[PDB]
Amino acid sequence: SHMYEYPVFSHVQAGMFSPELRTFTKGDAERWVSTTKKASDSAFWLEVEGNSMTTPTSFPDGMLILVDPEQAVEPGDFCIARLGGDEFTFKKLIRDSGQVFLQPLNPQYPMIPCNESCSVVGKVIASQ
Ligand SMILES: [Ca+2]
Ligand SMILES: [Ca+2]
Ligand SMILES: [Ca+2]
Ligand SMILES: [Ca+2]
Repeated sequence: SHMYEYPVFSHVQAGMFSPELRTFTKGDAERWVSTTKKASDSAFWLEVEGNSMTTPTSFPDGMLILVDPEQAVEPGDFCIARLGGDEFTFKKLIRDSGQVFLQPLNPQYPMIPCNESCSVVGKVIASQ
């Protein structure tokens, strides 16, 4: 068999009170994390730096999530969604009564619609 290793990209809190909102930092990556998971060449890792995805499946501050911008995302999958055109968020894509929403694993965070100022950047396919 064969193993893979993808770049880990940096990102920081967008707004001042928007821990869920994140923005990619400037600069190349200096960290490459391996995995058994094979993905597209645009695949990369992100470091969970908050607790909005921390449940009572869970992604605590310090966990790495592998993002693949080349795989189709559907309700039930976790993904990185882009909002406002610049910032992005890590949520679970779901269907609440037929409506498409981004859901945080931590109930202390609000759910967001994904319609106009919302597009899907990639599927989460693995974690460390
Ligand atoms: Ca490609
Ligand atoms: Ca942190
Ligand atoms: Ca699928
Ligand atoms: Ca894992």
